[PDB]
Amino acid sequence: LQENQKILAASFNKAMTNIVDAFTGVNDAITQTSQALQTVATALNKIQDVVNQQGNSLNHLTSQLRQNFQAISSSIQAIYDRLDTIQSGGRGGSLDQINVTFLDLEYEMKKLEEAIKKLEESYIDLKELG
Amino acid sequence: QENQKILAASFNKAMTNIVDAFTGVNDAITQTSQALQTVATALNKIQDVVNQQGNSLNHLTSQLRQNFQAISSSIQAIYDRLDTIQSGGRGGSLDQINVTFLDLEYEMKKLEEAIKKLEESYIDLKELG
Amino acid sequence: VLQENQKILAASFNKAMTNIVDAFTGVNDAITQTSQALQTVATALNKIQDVVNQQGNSLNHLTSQLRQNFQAISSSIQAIYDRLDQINVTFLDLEYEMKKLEEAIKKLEESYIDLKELG
Ligand SMILES: [Cl-]
Ligand SMILES: [Cl-]
Repeated sequence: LQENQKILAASFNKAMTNIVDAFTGVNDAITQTSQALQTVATALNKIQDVVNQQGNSLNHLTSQLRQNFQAISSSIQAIYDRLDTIQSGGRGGSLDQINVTFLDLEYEMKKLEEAIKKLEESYIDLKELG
Repeated sequence: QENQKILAASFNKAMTNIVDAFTGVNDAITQTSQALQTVATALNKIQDVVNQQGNSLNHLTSQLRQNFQAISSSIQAIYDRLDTIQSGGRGGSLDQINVTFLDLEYEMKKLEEAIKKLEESYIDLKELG
Repeated sequence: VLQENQKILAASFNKAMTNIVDAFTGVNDAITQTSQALQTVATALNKIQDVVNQQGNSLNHLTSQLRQNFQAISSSIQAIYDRLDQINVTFLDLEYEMKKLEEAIKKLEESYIDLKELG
């Protein structure tokens, strides 16, 4: 019976070493998942920056265009007034609003940072275990 | 008998710690899943804004083309009235702009499938302890 | 008495081992699916960059044509009268992020539990 107890003790100790190895892997997975998610966060911030920049450029361009056409139309009409013509000199002078939208990922970036933090609180305490 | 009770004690201690470690795993699965779902929403919003901006751009160029045509016609009519060899027909056109759109439908489907399978992987803590 | 307790201990150990290998099997599936999810996000980010940079190019090409049309129109008007801003398009470059993301995915896939060693 003494032998049998030595065997069970041998099994238990071998199993623990493997279980510690397994949980070490798990900690590596958590670390790498966290890193990956942090990289995705960065990419998302960079996307918003460029997308919002492009929206601002579009808005500013449209504003300038509207002024250009207004000035041009004013000039053309004044020329027409001088020429005594029945033809219309008041076309091409205006620009409709084009509905430029913007990206705000504030809520999403915040939740993503939050999950990253809580993920990093999931690490197994291996020293306690093994 | 003495050796047995120390062994049973080791086993119970190990089980407590193992169940605790798997609890950490389940939390990690939950937070990974939450993170991916949040990324999914961000991707959807990015697509909406990118496609809106492509529509705004097409809509702008469309109006611009009409404005340049009307302006060019007026200038040509003035040149015709003035009896001039100088060209009144320049600045009247816009070349095609080539606006493209984003379609993440396939990616969104695969991401959802991966999130659902992730959430099938929880450890049954009650079975274990 | 003593043998009876020893059988219960062996039984407890085997049952726990069975449950532990099943649990780590789940862990491996979680690793697989997290990896898949991240590769899918990666593809999405590449497609976003493509469409964003194309739209930036279109905007530049447009602005270029516009400056020329306005110069021509301005010349025409001035000639009739005689007879009588920089748009900063930025571009998205995720190359560093894509490289780090790929590194994390590869290393995550190096964390699989060896179920055979455990079992
Ligand atoms: Cl994970
Ligand atoms: Cl055990």
